[PDB]
Amino acid sequence: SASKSISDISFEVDRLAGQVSAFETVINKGGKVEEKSLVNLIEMLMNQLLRLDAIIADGDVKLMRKMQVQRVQKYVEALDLLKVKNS
Repeated sequence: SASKSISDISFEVDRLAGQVSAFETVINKGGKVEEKSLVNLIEMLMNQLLRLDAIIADGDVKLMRKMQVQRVQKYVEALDLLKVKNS
């Protein structure tokens, strides 16, 4: 069922978010981490996002691409404002 799949994704993303927080703590304490550990984590999160989208869209790749382009805008817009604000 799509319901249980979404639940599992929720659980897994909670786990990955816990790992992100921990890495943020390492950095805040003065520590050095390898970029590939962070790139790997990004990939793990992206995999969950794609599984979720495939469920939401019932596999329709056009809807999936559309949902992704839509959700990204919020962040791209805030980052654009920051670049122009320029401090």
